[PDB]
Amino acid sequence: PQPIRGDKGATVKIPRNIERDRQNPDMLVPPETDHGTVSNMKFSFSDTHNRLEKGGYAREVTVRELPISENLASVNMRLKPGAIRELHWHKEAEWAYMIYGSARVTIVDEKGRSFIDDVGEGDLWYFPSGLPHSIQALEEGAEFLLVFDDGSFSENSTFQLTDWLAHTPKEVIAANFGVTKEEISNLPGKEKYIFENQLPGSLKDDIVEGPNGEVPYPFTYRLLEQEPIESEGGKVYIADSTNFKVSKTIASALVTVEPGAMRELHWHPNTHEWQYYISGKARMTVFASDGHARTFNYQAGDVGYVPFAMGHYVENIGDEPLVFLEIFKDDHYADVSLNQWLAMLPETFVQAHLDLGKDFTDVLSKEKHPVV
Amino acid sequence: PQPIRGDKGATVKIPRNIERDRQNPDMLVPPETDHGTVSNMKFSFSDTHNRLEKGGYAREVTVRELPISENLASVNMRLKPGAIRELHWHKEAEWAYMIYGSARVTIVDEKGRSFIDDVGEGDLWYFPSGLPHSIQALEEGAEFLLVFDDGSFSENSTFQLTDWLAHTPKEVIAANFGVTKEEISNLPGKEKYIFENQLPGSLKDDIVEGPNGEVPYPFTYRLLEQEPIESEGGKVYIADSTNFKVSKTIASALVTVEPGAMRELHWHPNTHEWQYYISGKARMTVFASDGHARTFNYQAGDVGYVPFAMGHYVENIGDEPLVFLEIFKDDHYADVSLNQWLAMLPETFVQAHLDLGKDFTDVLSKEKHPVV
Amino acid sequence: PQPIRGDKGATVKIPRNIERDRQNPDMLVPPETDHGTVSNMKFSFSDTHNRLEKGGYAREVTVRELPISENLASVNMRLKPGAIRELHWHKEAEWAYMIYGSARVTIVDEKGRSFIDDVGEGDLWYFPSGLPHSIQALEEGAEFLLVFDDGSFSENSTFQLTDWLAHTPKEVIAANFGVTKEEISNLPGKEKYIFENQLPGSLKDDIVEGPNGEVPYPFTYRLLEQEPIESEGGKVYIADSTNFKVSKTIASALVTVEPGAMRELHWHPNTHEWQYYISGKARMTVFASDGHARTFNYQAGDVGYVPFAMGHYVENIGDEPLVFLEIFKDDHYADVSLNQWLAMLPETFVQAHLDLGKDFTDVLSKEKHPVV
Amino acid sequence: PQPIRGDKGATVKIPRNIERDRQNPDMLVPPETDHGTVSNMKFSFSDTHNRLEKGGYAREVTVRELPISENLASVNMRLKPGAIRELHWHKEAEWAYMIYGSARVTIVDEKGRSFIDDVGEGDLWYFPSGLPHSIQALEEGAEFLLVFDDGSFSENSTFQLTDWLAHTPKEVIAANFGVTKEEISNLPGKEKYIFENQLPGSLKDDIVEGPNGEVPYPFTYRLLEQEPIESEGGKVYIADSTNFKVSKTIASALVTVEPGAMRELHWHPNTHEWQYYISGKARMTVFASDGHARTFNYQAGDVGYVPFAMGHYVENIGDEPLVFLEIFKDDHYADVSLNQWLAMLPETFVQAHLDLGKDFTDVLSKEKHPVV
Amino acid sequence: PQPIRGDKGATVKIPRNIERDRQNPDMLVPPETDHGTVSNMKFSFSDTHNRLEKGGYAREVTVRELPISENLASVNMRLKPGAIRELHWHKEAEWAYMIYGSARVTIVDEKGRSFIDDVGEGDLWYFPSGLPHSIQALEEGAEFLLVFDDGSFSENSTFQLTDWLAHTPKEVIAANFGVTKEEISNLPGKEKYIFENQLPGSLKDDIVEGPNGEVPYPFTYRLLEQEPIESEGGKVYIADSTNFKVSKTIASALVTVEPGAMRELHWHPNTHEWQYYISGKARMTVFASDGHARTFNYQAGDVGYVPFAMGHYVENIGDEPLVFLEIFKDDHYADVSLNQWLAMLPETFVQAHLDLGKDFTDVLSKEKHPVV
Ligand SMILES: [Mg+2]
Ligand SMILES: [Mg+2]
Ligand SMILES: [Mg+2]
Ligand SMILES: [Mg+2]
Ligand SMILES: [Mg+2]
Ligand SMILES: [Mn+2]
Ligand SMILES: [Mn+2]
Ligand SMILES: [Mn+2]
Ligand SMILES: [Mn+2]
Ligand SMILES: [Mn+2]
Ligand SMILES: [Mn+2]
Ligand SMILES: [Mn+2]
Ligand SMILES: [Mn+2]
Ligand SMILES: [Mn+2]
Ligand SMILES: [Mn+2]
Repeated sequence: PQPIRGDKGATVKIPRNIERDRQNPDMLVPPETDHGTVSNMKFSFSDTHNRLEKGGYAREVTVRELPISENLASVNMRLKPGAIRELHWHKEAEWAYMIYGSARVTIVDEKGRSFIDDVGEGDLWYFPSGLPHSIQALEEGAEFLLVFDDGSFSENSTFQLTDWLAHTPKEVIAANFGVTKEEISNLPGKEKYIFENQLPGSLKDDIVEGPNGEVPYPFTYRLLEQEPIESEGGKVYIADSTNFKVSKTIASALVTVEPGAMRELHWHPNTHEWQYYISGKARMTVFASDGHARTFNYQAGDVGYVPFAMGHYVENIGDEPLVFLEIFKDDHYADVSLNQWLAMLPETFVQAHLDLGKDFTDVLSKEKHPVV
Repeated sequence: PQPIRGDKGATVKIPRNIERDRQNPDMLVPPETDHGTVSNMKFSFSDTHNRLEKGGYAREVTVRELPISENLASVNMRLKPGAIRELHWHKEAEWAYMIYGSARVTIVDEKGRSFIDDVGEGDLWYFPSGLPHSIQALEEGAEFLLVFDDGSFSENSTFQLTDWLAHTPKEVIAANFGVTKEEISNLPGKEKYIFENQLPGSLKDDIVEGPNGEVPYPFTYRLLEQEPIESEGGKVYIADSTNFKVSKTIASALVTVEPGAMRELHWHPNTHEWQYYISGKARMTVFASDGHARTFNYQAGDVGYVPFAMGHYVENIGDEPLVFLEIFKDDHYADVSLNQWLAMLPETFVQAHLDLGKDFTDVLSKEKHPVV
Repeated sequence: PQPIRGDKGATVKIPRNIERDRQNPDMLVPPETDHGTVSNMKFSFSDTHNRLEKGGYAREVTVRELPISENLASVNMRLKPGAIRELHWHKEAEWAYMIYGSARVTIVDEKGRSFIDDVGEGDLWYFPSGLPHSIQALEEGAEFLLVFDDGSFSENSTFQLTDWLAHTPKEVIAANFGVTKEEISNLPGKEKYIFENQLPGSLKDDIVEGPNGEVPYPFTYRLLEQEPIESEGGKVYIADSTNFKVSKTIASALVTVEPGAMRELHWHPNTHEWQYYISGKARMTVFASDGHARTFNYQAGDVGYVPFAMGHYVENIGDEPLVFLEIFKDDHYADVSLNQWLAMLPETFVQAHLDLGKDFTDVLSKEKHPVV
Repeated sequence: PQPIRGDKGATVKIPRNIERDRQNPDMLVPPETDHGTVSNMKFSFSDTHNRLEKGGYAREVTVRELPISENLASVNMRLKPGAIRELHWHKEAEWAYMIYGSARVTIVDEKGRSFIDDVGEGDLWYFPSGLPHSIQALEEGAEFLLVFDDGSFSENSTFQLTDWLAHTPKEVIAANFGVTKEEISNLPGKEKYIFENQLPGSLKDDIVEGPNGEVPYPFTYRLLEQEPIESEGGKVYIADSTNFKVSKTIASALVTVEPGAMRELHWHPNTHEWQYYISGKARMTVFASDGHARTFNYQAGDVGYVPFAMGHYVENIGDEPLVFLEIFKDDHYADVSLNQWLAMLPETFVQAHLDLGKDFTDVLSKEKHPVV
Repeated sequence: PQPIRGDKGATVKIPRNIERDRQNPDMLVPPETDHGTVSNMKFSFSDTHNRLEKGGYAREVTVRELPISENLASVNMRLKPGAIRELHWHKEAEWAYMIYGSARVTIVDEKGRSFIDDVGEGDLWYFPSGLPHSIQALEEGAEFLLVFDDGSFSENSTFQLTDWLAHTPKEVIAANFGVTKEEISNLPGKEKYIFENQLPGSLKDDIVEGPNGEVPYPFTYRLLEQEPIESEGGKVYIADSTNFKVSKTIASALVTVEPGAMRELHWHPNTHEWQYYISGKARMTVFASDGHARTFNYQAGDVGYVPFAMGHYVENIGDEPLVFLEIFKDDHYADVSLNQWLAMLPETFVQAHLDLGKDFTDVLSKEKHPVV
């Protein structure tokens, strides 16, 4: 491929990265309508350092990789069968989508109430800021996407159980539990983070009863069980604080776009959009106002972003279904459809704006169809 | 006039701006009680670039003009009869006061519900952040004041319908609506922003029905219809989220001060005050604590400001009524009256503070009178 | 006047400031070539609080008034005959231009060397940061413009001799000078700042001799004595560290533009330009790149500004000479003339850019003429 | 490939980007010695929007793409034979390396002196901040790397000749040059930026003589002409203000590493290092102190970065020569070699640190060999 | 002691820290002349965490302890006989004063030149930013004060030789030196930082010769050898870039104040002052302008600070000599003496300011006496 469009552009004369150019057709040769300076809105997990441990791995995309995303960061984590992501907590709230396999999670709230449940493919979980939790993969192992509500998420964000104890005077730990220093001499000298372990037993046998009672709302959500908004070119499954009650700082939508379809032109009136492409290939043009617009290409891995209120669409440019997540740091999901907007205004008023006739306004729909 | 007060000051010996000096009597010759460094709290729309278009004009006062106002910015917009302010949206919430004429506004929410209504002199509107809207002047044309809840409001804040389409691939727009590229070949090549148009028909004929239903709360408010707080020297009309339900981020008050009257000494316990002087002439001293105070003069145009909790008053120093707006970025209006405050404390306690006797405390009023 | 240009704009329908509109013709009705958001680049001293004292006055324009000017601030100071601006020092370096009258200044450096000299109309002075100084007007009194190299210049910037002593334990002052507390009981209880005083004697009688020797370089400069760059429409007097040796952080130019003349199109490749209009009326368009440009009007007082590298010109739009100062926070003055630039390139190359012929390139001049 | 190292890691179970994983072997499977949070230090030009114009193209990597690089930004520009990069200037200083072809550049300084010269493969140029310049490709066309000394470099950074004129009142331009508005009616309505043009004639015929004289120092530099530091595994060509006199804010080094060789372990005691990989494949581990280190892979395009003082090396992991540029925002190039450092200390002292014997210290070299 | 001064103040009624109150007499009962908000200018090393290692200890006072000191940080380091502070480097320049004992230091510059020397009590050293160095105590051990030119100095500031190697792939280290992985298998697994070691031999036997030659300027300085400025109440030894050539970013002064004496009233016209009290007890009032002043007490340890240009003095309030260091981040030491300043001005002019007569001006001295 060459960066040539009509009589514009020229062949590349210096050493280049042909593989990446092939993955970014609309960047090497952008639409003629693209214009102006626009921040980078794309980053691949494959371009990140992968932390390998006995039991799995973890790689992250943060504000240090994608500057525009100051409010959200993400981790792609993998766990082998039975492997455990060590009991820990962090300042940020955590949202997750199980892409592959299944896992058991635990969480205890500030009132001493515990919640333990199994999460399968298509399920989610949300852990409020500061509440301690753990993850243990089941027999198929597990691979999932985690999203934290602070783009600066890093190493100083997570507190591990064994790391805390390893940095607390032995005499203090002993006094705290009413045991002798000798009784805790075998405590780990360093954190585990992720470690291999035998598969757990049935969920029912793990449930712990307590004098504090059951938690008010579940920390897991079966996203694929509910009826999705079904459009002609695909479907959308939404989970925000209105249905997944505990998910107060993260609103999400799983979008599936069939080949030849596209997430329609729209924008969000509430906040920024963070994206993760699960599968397929796409292109999206972000309209930043004042004659500024830039097109980006995305595929599998890839993290995407759409700053607050910017116009956009997500077109499937491949032969397989396009599947991606739309994440928002807010208590609700909300969007304004260009089509629906115009459909709900006087026909002659819209015609006056677009310099088009009734033949165009007649195609407008008062019903919102997310994917066309 | 000369900057002389008693035995202080001297005549100006260098070339000067006599017209402005005459407009700022209390600045050329401040009260003896003024003291210390205080930020500028005054700026005139006449000192701003006026964007002229076919159909009207627009000029703005932002943080780039008045640094102290970081949370609120304003636009003075004028539309000729029938002229349209192009369908658009922005990140900021928008509040408006119709000073002259009338106009029809449209807005569609995130649920596809439309609201269309006519706004006359004395009426307001509030458009939540991100919701698309438009304005079209009626037969008398229109001139109004807009206030946005971000002082950095600028060009990158507003998204125009035609600008978005002009920067979106034709093939994508075609696919989005299910039409051919040929069918949309006449779309504008550049945004319109403000454009001339024939006067619209009756409001009832513009109302659009939809499967989404009517909006929960109106986006317009008839401020002058309600009973105002009537004092001896004037009146105050308040509109905040308690009565104008949708106006969640903007609280406002239209204040009228008769000649020889003044908005009493008070302060706001909730947030900063942004002001716009509709008509008349005034002076206000802002008390910034720790022996700091500065007096400013204001007239017609002029934007004013009072940082959070600073003491102030607004005195009419002209022969005509003084009319101005007090704007706050909050869900409610609130003020503490110096008079009422002291009136509600033990008489001897107040006397102990002021070194004054019963003759003074006897004049205190337990009832709040905004304008005296 | 009305904000109308051809078929654009409309009459003002709301209460307005006609006097200011008349002063800003090119703002009420900007050139058709103006476009885009540009920060405010104009502010009048008449719009500032004037601090009146026994002996004179002082008013300032800082970053709190003109946000764009973060690196430079200014004070318009007036002193009656014999009046003294109290011995003091500040963190910022200070540059001054004597507009009216004359004054005697004193300064002692870090090596204990003193410099005392008289400054008349057209003369300058520069006091390095932290070096203590004073100003005392002579028989005609004095009014001058001071420029400090920090836009945040304020009250916490200046240290007064008597204020320091008033806030130092009496026993410490006594010990410091080897006197008794009784001997210094008459020290002022508060600072003086500016105070009336008898006219001083001849300069020669004030000169103080010392064991430290004479200062290496003078702190005053007779700007009008040197030969100015004389152009067809005016003249320019430049004073920077290359000729006024001590003026290391301030470069300046006094520009005079005859009626019908203009400071040519140019830009500065080194830093921002701060302006003060001494007399006359002008207009200037600042070109901010990427299709952004805004025109401003200026007269007498007025402070102006041109951010680093932005294109500009200053046209006299009055019947009297236009006189203004161009100030830069740098050790040298430098500008690039549009005319000279093009004149120094191959004729056909320039023609290829402008789509103009030899008739245009023939008028280009290889010699720089600041005012045409 | 799979993210597995010994008994750590696991196979990827979700959809992935195999092509990128293959390009980042040391990221999918990092060295066991990597540890801790480290910012991203790699970004590919292929992952950027390419601006196509009639005559060539331009793509950039800025702080908006690579956050860690706050002080330097880069543009990969391509010009067809005879094509011109429009006369312009910017706030940032500009440094360039001609990778392919040749071009003629022009520049006029603040004293009206012009410099015109041809630049071939391996040559450089440096244009001080604010000085106007242009580039015109010769018969082979040209493709080069530009580096600007501000990571925020963007659209508001560059001022185009025709854009300035298009936004200046016609009457002002006419008055500025002493011509009629009619004489300049054909001036472009919009900027050109990059435009096709006939090849220029011989350099000698373009040289323009002037009354200001010749520039003091050349703005171009023949890097490959000088003798490079020749090591066993490659060579280094350095150009900083000590040899390329005008290049005051950019120090550079062209490094060639033969297969099986590596840029030795070292660090820079002066400032951050910005890198551009011209050809080949490499890996580099950046040591960030306090047990933090991360390895990155690089190839052709790719921009790299090494924050100030961090330890690093650049190993050729391919079969072809590795060629890259090391850029520093400083007036000189400087590095400290780990080998040379230890070689210049008492042998027993070094042994005491490393717990190694004379067999190791005997291999240390007092001579610096950049590439081994 | 009780916070009572005349009829002001009262006894403390709640649990208190009597020991600290006794150490801060002028804080529990400030001078009547103190007034206004002033930042904290005092912090004790005894109030910091002490890092203990085999061979010594190290504690620091940074911007995290003393916020006002943003440009300078300090470490109090102790080394046992023969103990070594591991070979390392950092981004900050380092200055040191040997309080007790002696030590041998090494440093190699960017040109491969080594400098090795012994430092005794009263001696200094300065290591430019990024240059690698080490410290090894001699037979008496050593304790010294280090000052770094960045208040944010922390763990991410220092790079250790063994830490770098421990985080570099073994195969890369092997290739870098031309040895086998087996030959370096004994390299430390973790950094040493500070470690015990046998005392070194004579300095002459450690000197390493090289093909690069001797360093241009010494990195150590014998402060107590030069003649100090001798005043009536004490002496001052100054070391800045004018005499200790390499010390470009740190200017210093060792001040000794006899009982009953005081560092006179003065200020610094160049930059902030950072202080370390070696021995004795003192009090200092810092005058911050605009009627703001606060008094602080200091003793042994204690770090002090005086923001740029603020007036101050340092009075010995004990029976033993007061010894402290005055540090400045600049290439020279400079101060303005209140006494000398007034002594160098016309007598009647000074009298006009202070409302004092000839009896006072007669005591002024044209010679600067730092300690009176
Ligand atoms: Mg466009
Ligand atoms: Mg007062
Ligand atoms: Mg334009
Ligand atoms: Mg480690
Ligand atoms: Mg006081
Ligand atoms: Mn977690
Ligand atoms: Mn979206
Ligand atoms: Mn709007
Ligand atoms: Mn109020
Ligand atoms: Mn001064
Ligand atoms: Mn200029
Ligand atoms: Mn350029
Ligand atoms: Mn390097
Ligand atoms: Mn060190
Ligand atoms: Mn001092």
